[PDB]
Amino acid sequence: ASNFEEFVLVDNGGTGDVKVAPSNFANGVAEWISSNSRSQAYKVTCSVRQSSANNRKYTVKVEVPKVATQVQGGVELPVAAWRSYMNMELTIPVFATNDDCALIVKALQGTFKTGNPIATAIAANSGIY
Amino acid sequence: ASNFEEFVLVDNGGTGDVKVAPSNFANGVAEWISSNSRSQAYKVTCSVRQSSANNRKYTVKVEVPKVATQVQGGVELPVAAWRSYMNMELTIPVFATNDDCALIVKALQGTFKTGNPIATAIAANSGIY
Amino acid sequence: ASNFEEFVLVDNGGTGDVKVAPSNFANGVAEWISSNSRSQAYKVTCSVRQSSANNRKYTVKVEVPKVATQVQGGVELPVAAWRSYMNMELTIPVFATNDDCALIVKALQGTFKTGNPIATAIAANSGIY
Amino acid sequence: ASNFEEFVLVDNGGTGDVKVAPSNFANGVAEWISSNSRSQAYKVTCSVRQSSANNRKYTVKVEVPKVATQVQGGVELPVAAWRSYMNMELTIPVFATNDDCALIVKALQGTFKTGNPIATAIAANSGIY
Amino acid sequence: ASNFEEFVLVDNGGTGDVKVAPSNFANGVAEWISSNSRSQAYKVTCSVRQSSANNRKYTVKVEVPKVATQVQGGVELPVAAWRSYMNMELTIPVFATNDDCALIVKALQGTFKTGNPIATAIAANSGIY
Amino acid sequence: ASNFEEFVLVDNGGTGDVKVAPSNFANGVAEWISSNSRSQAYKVTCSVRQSSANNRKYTVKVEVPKVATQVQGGVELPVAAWRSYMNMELTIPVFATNDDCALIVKALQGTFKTGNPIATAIAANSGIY
Repeated sequence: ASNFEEFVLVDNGGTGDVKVAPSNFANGVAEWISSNSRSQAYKVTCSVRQSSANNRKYTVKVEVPKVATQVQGGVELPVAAWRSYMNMELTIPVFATNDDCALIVKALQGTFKTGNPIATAIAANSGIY
Repeated sequence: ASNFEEFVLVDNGGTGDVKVAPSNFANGVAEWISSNSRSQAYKVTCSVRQSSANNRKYTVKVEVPKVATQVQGGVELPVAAWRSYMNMELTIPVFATNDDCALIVKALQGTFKTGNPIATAIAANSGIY
Repeated sequence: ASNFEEFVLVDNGGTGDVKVAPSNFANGVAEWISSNSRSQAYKVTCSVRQSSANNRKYTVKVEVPKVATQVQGGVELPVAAWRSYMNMELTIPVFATNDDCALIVKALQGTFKTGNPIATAIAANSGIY
Repeated sequence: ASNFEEFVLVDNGGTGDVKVAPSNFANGVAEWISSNSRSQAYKVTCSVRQSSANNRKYTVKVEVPKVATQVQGGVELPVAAWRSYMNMELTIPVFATNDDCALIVKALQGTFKTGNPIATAIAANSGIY
Repeated sequence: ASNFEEFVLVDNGGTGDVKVAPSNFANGVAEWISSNSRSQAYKVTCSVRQSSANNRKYTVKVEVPKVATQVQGGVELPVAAWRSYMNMELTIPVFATNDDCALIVKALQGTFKTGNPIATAIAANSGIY
Repeated sequence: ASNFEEFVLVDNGGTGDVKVAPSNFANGVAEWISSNSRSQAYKVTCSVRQSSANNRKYTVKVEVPKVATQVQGGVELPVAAWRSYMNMELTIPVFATNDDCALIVKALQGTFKTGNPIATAIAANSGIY
């Protein structure tokens, strides 16, 4: 089996889906890259490292690119105009049963689900109010 | 309006929902607390701070608690046996149009959606393979 | 194929089979664990590295946990009272054909078959004599 | 009991099985061997000793020939092209009851049994994937 | 996709083709091997990693036996008389679109294809003239 | 014979085949280039040197150019926006017969055949997985 698999980061269902794929799995760092020029790929990575005696820590980052064409001295190139970076750390005890993990997950999803206040704020370039 | 509102962090639909609510909004730090003893509440926070000249940065953390009862010298108390901590930073340019934000969001959701490899790994206390 | 797959390490007929799943493959160690909290799981790992120019080495490890619930600071936690460790190292010439390997495997099994003396004495808290 | 007796290390159905007999018990180390030039022999050895004041250790080793193209009786150099070596340490807590050992054994059995991934990979001269 | 699958490395028309299968994926390095003593096997491996912040690198290697007078199964020393090694680095700019890569591939194909001079010379144990 | 000959590195049916010609043989590197300005040509090179007393090494390199016109000091010049580099090293025992070589060649081709996974992933901005 694997879970080191291709998947959709972005889902605007059926059409402009941004799919990401196994690039490489260097040092307990799994790298997922969207297709096309790396210069404007999306990227996701993850790792789990044991930190304290009681803790494991996942570390996940995501890169979303604004796409564009750089033109310089009459040479056009695919570049990212900029990128935004999400990056996170999750700590889970050792005593975490599987059910616990589940729960956690849900909480994460939970925070970011559309309509819930984080999720909305970000999408508005806005804060809380 | 507000977006500083109550909401569900955890959704196992209809029944054991973990709902979180406005606690306080101290210094550009919005705090959301589940009900009951704070000693075993879930918690979410967020802030947006402008960091560089071109960047805004959201900072979000979530705390999920393993609930239990501490008993000591015949006194029982509601405590968390432990907690796991998620915590993250998202950086978004200034040039981010609203549509861009949207996209980002989706990517985040995307990473954490059940079945996608992160999401699964965490829930298994597992890594990539 | 992808031989990386779950299997049952402990065959107790059908009732409480300690079955073990893939969990991590970071850095070329294949990790499989049971379905418990990390504080408690069975665990298996495997790896091969190419030692002299004439051999390879498989390295396999097995962790068996005696389970329980300990009370630290008046709270109860899942934990192992102790563990037993198996540890093994195997070296095969390069020139070993596929058949040659099979042999090994069988032999291995031979060693450990229920009723064959090693197998016995281990399980009897005994020495061979 | 008395364990030290012949057994079948390799069970080739009913025919061209290799039984391994007692060959030496010097130093409380049990030696079993097939019937061959020592160059070519299958050999098994095993010893328990107490190690930490919390553990005991069974120490088991198996040597298996390369048989493919082998020439019975020959001076086949260099020996290390011709043999694969197995090596094992099993650490078993002092508290383990007899049952606990059974379990252990089985776990071993488990890891190794045909069609389970270790087993398969060894025999295919393979890694995990 | 999922790429990691068996293929035919050597296409001997339809008969005595050598297919090469997945054998190891440790460290995100893809290993394919024929079905042989490792001494005698065909093997292919491949890895991408990002190198400069302008380049990526695929790193590909192929090992091919000397088969003439070969003795299947044997201890054939010294190994390096018996195998030819191929080695490759492909450096691909970050800007390359998927098409650009296609092209590249083809160029490779090109250099190598039967009846084109590299190809011919290798196979004649030859130089260019 | 004189295998030093032009050939088509890039087979695009019949329409814009990047065909490459002999250009230089100075110092035992065989150079072939496309028909562009030197600032822009595809290029291939090859050489063999006699490494240990037991092997030879072919060294082949391929240069693929992404073409364009840059304006330096308000004048336009033909130039490559970037290049991709292929680089390869091959080692054959001395004892390789002619057949043995053929094998190599084919294998090589095997690697890189359109649809066989290396070939694929390269062209897909992907890793094998």
